[PDB]
Amino acid sequence: GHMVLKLLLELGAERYAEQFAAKCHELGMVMKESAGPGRVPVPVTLQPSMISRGEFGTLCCMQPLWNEAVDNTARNFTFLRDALQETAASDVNFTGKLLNMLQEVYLSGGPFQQLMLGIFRTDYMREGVTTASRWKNVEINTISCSFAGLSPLITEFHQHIAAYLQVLQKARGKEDENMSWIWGKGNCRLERSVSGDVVPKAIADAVRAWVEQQKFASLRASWEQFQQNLGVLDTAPVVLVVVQENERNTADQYALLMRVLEEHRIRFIFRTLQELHLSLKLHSISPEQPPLAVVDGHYPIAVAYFRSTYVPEDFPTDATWAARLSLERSSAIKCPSIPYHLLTFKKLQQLLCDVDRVLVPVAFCGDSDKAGLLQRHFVPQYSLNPKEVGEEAVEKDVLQRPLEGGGNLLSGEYVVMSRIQFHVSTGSLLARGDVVQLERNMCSEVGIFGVILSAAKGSSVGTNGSSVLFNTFAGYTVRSKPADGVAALDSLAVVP
Amino acid sequence: GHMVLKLLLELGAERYAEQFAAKCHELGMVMKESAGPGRVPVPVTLQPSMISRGEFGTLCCMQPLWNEAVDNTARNFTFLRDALQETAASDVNFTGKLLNMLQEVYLSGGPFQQLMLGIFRTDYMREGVSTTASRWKNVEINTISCSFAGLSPLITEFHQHIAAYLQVLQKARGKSWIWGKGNCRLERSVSGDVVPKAIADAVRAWVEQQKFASLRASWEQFQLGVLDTAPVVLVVVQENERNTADQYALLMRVLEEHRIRFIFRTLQELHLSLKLHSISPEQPPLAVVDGHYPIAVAYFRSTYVPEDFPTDATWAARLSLERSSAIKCPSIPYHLLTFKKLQQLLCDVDRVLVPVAFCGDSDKAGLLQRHFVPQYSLNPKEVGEEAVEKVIHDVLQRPDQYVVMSRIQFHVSTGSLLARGDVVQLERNMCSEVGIFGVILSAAKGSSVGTNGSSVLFNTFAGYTVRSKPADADDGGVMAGVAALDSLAVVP
Ligand SMILES: N[C@@H](CCC(=O)N[C@@H](CS)C(=O)NCC(=O)O)C(=O)O
Ligand SMILES: N[C@@H](CCC(=O)N[C@@H](CS)C(=O)NCC(=O)O)C(=O)O
Repeated sequence: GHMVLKLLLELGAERYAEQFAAKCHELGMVMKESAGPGRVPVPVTLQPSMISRGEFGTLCCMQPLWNEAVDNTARNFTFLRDALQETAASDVNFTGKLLNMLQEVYLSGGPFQQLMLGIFRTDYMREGVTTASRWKNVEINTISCSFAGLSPLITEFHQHIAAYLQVLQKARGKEDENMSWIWGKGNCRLERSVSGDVVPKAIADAVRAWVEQQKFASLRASWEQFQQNLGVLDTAPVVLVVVQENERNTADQYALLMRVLEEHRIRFIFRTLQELHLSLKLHSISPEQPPLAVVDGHYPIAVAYFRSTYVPEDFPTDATWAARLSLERSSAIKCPSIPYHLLTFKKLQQLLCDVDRVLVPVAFCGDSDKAGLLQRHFVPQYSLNPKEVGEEAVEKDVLQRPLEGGGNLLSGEYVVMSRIQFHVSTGSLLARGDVVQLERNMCSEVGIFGVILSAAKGSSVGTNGSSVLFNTFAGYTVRSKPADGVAALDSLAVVP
Repeated sequence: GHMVLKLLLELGAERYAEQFAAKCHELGMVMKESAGPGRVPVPVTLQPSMISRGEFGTLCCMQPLWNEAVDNTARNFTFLRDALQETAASDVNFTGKLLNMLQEVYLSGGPFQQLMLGIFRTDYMREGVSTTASRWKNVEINTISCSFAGLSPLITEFHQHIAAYLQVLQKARGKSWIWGKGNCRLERSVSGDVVPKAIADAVRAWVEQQKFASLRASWEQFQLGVLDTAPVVLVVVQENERNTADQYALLMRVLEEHRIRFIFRTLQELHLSLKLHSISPEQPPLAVVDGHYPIAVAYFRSTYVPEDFPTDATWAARLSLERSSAIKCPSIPYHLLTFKKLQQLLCDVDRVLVPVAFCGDSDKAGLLQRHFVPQYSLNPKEVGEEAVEKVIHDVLQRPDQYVVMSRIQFHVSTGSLLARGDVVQLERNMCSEVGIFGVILSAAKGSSVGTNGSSVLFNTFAGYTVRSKPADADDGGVMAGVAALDSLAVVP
């Protein structure tokens, strides 16, 4: 994984890093330096990650099954409450207050917007060096998933090294190990993430789907009949992007949000939960339906797209929870709904491992057929609290069960897990555009994105009496982070 | 003209400065801070500048005459020398040393690389007052390190964002270039494309003239080490560049599209990195850098100001380049047409424009001659009295830079811009300066290489850029930190 950096130096390029910072700026792969304005480049790898056509294909093909698992589970509210009550009684001020909302909104008789937009990412890591997959699933996340916007840019940056290197080689010369991603045609090709286009369109199509549900034109016509006597309704609704009080990953959200505006013609406005305390008002128009959420007494909110609320600190006040509840209570298709949010919790990525009490019945409704395909990428997990055979699982061979605990420290004795040595390598990486760091024991984490928009279990809502309006692979990103501290963005070159 | 910032405030636009900064970074329209690595958006206007298709037409079509007029005067070495001698006597430590290179390389009978590559930009400004004249007057001719050929087309894309944004905002409550209607259309510059191709073709022309593979072969026959398979564009860069965006915007296309390598060096660097290797004493010597880089083109993004020549080392390096085979952009004789004196001499027609710069084509001279602000000559080699006698009939409209000029009242319009992270409204206080780029590649004055027996390999209009500025503002450009970039929108 140091071949690029080695070829560069040994082909007499000494000023490569300037260039690579310049290409970074062209594509707009950047981040604010701590001192005031003035953005500098993101941390990026000098080489892409290698991946079989087949293995890549498998990960892409399975995202719908993932999304579905999450939808099915998330909408199983009784299950969520029951299957998480102990984590709630433990973390009251966050995990608890989130479980309360599930209840007040979805589990009392109260009405609620049943459409939900998922923009998830499933993160796999490859197994080191059974018909199970080498790529084990290490992380599932449904809330403010990062890089769906930045990710494609990385491929264009890697295309640049490939070009530069081609000309540099020819210039000595020697194309003769070709590491064939450099010579674009066939055997190996840098695969551009489709997520910069698919995710803006999901958001787009969710706003559209909200408009059509509500008959927003008629909502206005009705609205106005009450004012035929203080603040008119906008003529289209908007995406409310909920941001943290200290916002980061900005380039990324713009790359997304700019496409929603320019390509799909829908306004995005940025709010903190705090700010919505005083901006957001619910407005009932039919008692038996979730209220319309106007912001500033004119913004109709079609989608509440969270780029926040995932960690406790974005809830520094009751007001913040008041505002967070207000949206959920509303009619905006949320991303994530609380249900979807609660499916990020590690406690459920564990539960999903139970392939017979949770995976098949709850998250696939008995389609053990489908369930069995996800299974391939599993790492067994095993709880520690009540159920008498939480001792038979501990009495079970050989120092291979997890910073984390493992080996001599774990031995001295939170949840059991099957130990997998993940594939590690050393990698050229470029930080701030001017420090080339040679990282060591660099893992690569491939994250395959999914977009889903679904209705109630059992509705007709989405065609072929589905209830799913759409469910699809949504591109990918790759993060290179050390096993054991900040990742670089990387990208896939697929070989067959 | 006011409209944009009023439409935003009115339509309830919100965080628009940040969105707009976002779009810049995303489009790669940026500028280095004075403090190291960080980059911030360029100053840009929140609306395009308007021009009629017919005037914009004539401006484009004039550019090849401009390139031609510059090519010829430049190549009339003895004329060029005589012209600048008083202006060199006044300033010996810059103009003098430059004029000395002309003397050395081109006049005293050495060999020199005869092929020359011009990346120019004639700027105009519309007067605000019959078609005996154009309404657009030429203000500066630029032949050394012309800026914005790379970034200009991004400015259209930025403005295109604003127009998209304003449609959506208008639509959202009830409800001109904002709409692509077709009777007013934002035209994106082609300078980002035509210029790289120009540098590409220049390398190609050098590669052919030298018959390089033939040359590379000889080298192995005649310590001297393995010489690269292909030459490079050498970009001679200022010691502390901020405008790296423009530079790379162009150069990356040379690499990625035209498969040709660029390398950046200061002069100071080149003094160590660059030696010359004579093959025949009748041809100018090859220039290799770092032992292996063959220099085919010496593009200069530096050298226009004295501050880039701190050391005699630096002038040395500059001569080495000049003496070399490399096609220069500019060559010294091109460089010297940037000077204010040549611009002032190109004014009188019978004496310099027709016989020098167009070789007795009065017709061509008469086209360019439609965009002139008459400059006359006080402190004269002639009697120079019958302009001074003329003036005090109608005395109220002639300034001087030393040299009597005619007093054009240049058009003032209204606009808003985003500079230094603030949104600036300029009410009836903004003048714009339309910059037509041009490229040229030519041989010796009577040679054959080039199209239809002419010494000219190519000569096109190369797109355009627009710069706007407060009218009450202090002298000069975007780099000076007083002007913003801008974009034309063309109206039938
Ligand atoms: N405020 C940031 C937060 C993004 C973030 O770092 N969140 C997590 C998901 S909850 C992520 O996918 N990136 C970090 C990681 O890989 O864990 C944003 O909206 O982009
Ligand atoms: N060294 C910088 C700046 C070169 C420069 O100052 N160019 C001048 C002409 S010599 C220009 O086009 N004017 C800057 C302006 O008008 O704002 C670069 O290569 O971009």
